Amino acid sequence: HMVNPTVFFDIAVDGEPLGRVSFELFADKVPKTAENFRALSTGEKGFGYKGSCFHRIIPGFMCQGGDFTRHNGTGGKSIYGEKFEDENFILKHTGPGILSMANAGPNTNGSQFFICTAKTEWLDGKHVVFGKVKEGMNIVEAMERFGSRNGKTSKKITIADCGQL
Ligand SMILES: CC(C)[C@@H]1NC(=O)C(C)(C)/C=C/c2ccc3ccc(nc3c2)[C@@H](C)OC(=O)[C@@H]2CCCN(N2)C(=O)[C@H](C)NC1=O
Repeated sequence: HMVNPTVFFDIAVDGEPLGRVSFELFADKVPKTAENFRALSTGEKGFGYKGSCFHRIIPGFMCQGGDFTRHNGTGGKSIYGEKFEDENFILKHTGPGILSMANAGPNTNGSQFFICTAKTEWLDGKHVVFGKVKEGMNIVEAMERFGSRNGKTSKKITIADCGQL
């Protein structure tokens, strides 16, 4: 029987450790999308999230990260190539803690993702939901205090380490 994978991020604020966020990846519903995020979290293909930052944090909305090639929301790449398709839209943006793919149009998933800090139901059917925060929502809430209305962060919020549990 297959078990959904768990990954973790160790978060830092201007280099100072803050805490750990862990995620369940819904490989039972979106295996291709879950596998991309899993592999980028372990770095096992030779690239991935370690060291990257959350470039946009809007309190009461979401935290966005995963751009390890341009560091500002314009880049990133998947383990399948620069982009891959929307796998399905079975899962919805139901509340805080949902983990979903960022994109720039249909079938443009890369490595960027966001963590909801509110219900974002208007994104249902256009961003692929593929996981949820398991432990550490308190750490996501602490990250949120470094965001702003326009999303610029007041301190640099990084993934100091990440991997699979
Ligand atoms: C994946 C990456 C390559 C894409 N980048 C772009 O398309 C380019 C590079 C053109 C920048 C877009 C951009 C910039 C600032 C900004 C500022 C504020 C907003 N949206 C913003 C969107 C605000 C309304 O919505 C968000 O914050 C949403 C939330 C869900 C994740 N999410 N953001 C995306 O998936 C956006 C839609 N896509 C990208 O970030």
